[PDB]
Amino acid sequence: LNLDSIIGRLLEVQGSRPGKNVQLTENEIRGLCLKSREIFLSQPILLELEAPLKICGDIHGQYYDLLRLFEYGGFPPESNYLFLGDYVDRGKQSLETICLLLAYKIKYPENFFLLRGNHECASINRIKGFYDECKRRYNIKLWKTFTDCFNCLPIAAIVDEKIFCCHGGLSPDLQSMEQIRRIMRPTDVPDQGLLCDLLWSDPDKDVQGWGENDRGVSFTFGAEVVAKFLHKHDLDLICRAHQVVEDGYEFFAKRQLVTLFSAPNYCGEFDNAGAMMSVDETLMCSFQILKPA
Ligand SMILES: [Mn+2]
Ligand SMILES: [Mn+2]
Repeated sequence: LNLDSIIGRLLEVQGSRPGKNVQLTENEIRGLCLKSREIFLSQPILLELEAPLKICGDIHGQYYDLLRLFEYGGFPPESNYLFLGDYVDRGKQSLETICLLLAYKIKYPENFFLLRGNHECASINRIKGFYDECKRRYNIKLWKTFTDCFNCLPIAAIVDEKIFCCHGGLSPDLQSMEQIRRIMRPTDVPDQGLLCDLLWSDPDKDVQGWGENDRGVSFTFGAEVVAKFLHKHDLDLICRAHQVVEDGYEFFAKRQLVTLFSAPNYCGEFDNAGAMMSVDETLMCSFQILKPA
């Protein structure tokens, strides 16, 4: 697997008209999936990470915005990175997006990290775009290969014992971090339970305790649920993604939770910015922001 050739071709379109494809070979992408899958399984499902690092929310196949994020934040390994999931679907270039991310994971496995979003799940990305991209530009066997890889992604991360990170949010079934560590891989995303909630739940300002989620999956949780979680586990901040927010980032529960969304102008019918959170050595948070067009 010629990793540097793959990364070079993926980065070659920097400065091109947004939309220009990078078409790797089928064997190259299969190798990216197989090798990254091995690395994901070799690392904990609950990552224990160190600052400084940069944290990114949803990308949803907006490959040229991913390139802008790296241009702003420093291409790996000049900065350490944690991504919070939802790499595919909706956008036009899920394939270039996920291939660059997997290539950086293989090249910099201790300095580059990917969590699982609810779209890294076959039943979701069958309908929402990624299956169609694979069928058109490669074949469905490659889509299954991607699925096998997604099923091994880690689910959450803790930065310096203080910042808890996942795609969705908290769970009424999450009482101990050991519950996350005991989750076995590979796995699909179940329709209920701890793993589902970590990828699907949402914070809600108008909810007390746990409420019903409008997505039809998982729950909503209020500010008191966040405060109790931080106190019980001696944490300072929940960092999650999953929801479009106008500024690219949005604090919640007196800045005890932050939502990150890194795909600007989402789907075309969203005038949102995309944001990336910079976490310095003392865990102080700042933002780099792709303003809407
Ligand atoms: Mn999303
Ligand atoms: Mn999501």
